[PDB]
Amino acid sequence: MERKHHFVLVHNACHGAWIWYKLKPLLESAGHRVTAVELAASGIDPRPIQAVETVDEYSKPLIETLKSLPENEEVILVGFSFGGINIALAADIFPAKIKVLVFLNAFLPDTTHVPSHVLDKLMEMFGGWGDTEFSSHETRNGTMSLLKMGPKFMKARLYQNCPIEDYELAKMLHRQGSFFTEDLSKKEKFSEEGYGSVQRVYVMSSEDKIIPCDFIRWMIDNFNVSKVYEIDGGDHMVMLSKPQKLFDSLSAIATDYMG
Amino acid sequence: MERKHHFVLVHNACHGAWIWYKLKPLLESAGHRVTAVELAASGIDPRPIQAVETVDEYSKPLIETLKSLPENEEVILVGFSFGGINIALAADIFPAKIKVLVFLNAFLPDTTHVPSHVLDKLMEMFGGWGDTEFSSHETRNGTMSLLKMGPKFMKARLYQNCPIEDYELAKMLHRQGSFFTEDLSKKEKFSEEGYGSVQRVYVMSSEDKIIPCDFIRWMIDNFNVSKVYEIDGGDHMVMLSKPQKLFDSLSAIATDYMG
Ligand SMILES: O=Cc1ccccc1
Ligand SMILES: O=Cc1ccccc1
Ligand SMILES: [Cl-]
Ligand SMILES: [Cl-]
Repeated sequence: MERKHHFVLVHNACHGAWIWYKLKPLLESAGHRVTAVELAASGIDPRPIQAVETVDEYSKPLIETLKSLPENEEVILVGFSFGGINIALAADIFPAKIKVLVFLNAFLPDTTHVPSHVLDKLMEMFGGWGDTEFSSHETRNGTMSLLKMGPKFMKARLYQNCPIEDYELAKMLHRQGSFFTEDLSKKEKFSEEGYGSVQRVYVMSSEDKIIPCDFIRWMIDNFNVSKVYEIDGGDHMVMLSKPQKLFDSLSAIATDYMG
Repeated sequence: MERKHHFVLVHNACHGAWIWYKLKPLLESAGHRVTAVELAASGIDPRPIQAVETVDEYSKPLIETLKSLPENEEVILVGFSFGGINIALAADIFPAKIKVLVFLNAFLPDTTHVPSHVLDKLMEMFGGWGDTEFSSHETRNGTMSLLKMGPKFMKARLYQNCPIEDYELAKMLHRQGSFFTEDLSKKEKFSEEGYGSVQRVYVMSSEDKIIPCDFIRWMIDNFNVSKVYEIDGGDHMVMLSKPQKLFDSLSAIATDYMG
């Protein structure tokens, strides 16, 4: 049989490691290892997002996961939505630990503009926040912008193709979060020698109603990838609406980086 | 159309509102209203269990839920496992807001012994805790016995008939909890005028490896219920392994307490 891989899965803002509950057993049934990280102030972490003030603090559990890998192990690192930013931060630290970066319906930052660039572009473009609640919290180093999705927003823009149970589950577990836009604006550019040296691919859902198909080409035009995979019928929450097709895409990717 | 009901669902220790993610849409599709309470330090509740030092504090979000209901509304109150204790505490405060208590694979306390009596009785003969981690936390209320389920124990004794996806979900969401057995053993006995006045039924799973049949019969013999319903093939986590059959049970209870 084929050599199997270790997939490290990184969830999106306002969510947690739970989002991967359908995909993880699919990958593990095929022989692969899976670590679903839980970011700071996310999921069941009993720390509020207000206490996490920086994207580096947010991302620490991911950093710790990579640091703990044995010597010479490499992983397929999958970042979902805001998780794109977390995986890029990690790739700037431990590029040699990452076989390939999988940007799943994700923000794909570049190594030219300030790290908030793609997030600022999406906020300018996006008009469907609906009943999302936006708020601020003042820290000793400035304003931190926060968000809590509304349930109408969730249903229309993230989960519209998911089973109703998955939506009910998300209603019971989503949390106030942040895209750390101010912090990321002040941070040093991602580097060519770290993040830009790592192999990367894009996996997009054909019915993503938060990260539109054109915005994805714009990002990939600003910063190219080796390959784009498309999941037919996926909503944004594609590991919930089309977990078997996502498994297919990640199995194709693993075959492409035969490790 | 038969008139519908408002179900209030109360989860077990070390879990949270999320466990009802399958049952809740089934009930709502049939026309009912459902409120899935998140107890203190449970699920995404921002407190650790160390900050929740008494069972009254633990139960506060259920008490608040009942307190907030409009005048003369009555609910079907469903307590799962340690949630039998919470719903009894609630019934002793707002008996007139409860149409019927539903003890689902639950501790059924009485009005003769201390409120810890049925827990103490199970704990003495419980069988293996496996890889469950026990710890203590000293407080101004005395010493709290904490536990955190281990994953082998969950698989073997709670989730054995559940889809692998639900088991993985639970691994990503379960938390350190407590059964508050010290606090319960010093609380005043549940009252005959409050708790004892409220209609009750018991719903049991046939394959619950935590709360076995003979123990349930002993509890009911100490404290009678109006009717018993059995879910054939259910594990302890019956909302996850047989949610349709749990729906059918609750639906039958709702027809029995019509009007
Ligand atoms: O995809 C993640 C996300 C989170 C909060 C709001 C919008 C999108
Ligand atoms: O039913 C809930 C429960 C939780 C921890 C251990 C045993 C049972
Ligand atoms: Cl996100
Ligand atoms: Cl319990």
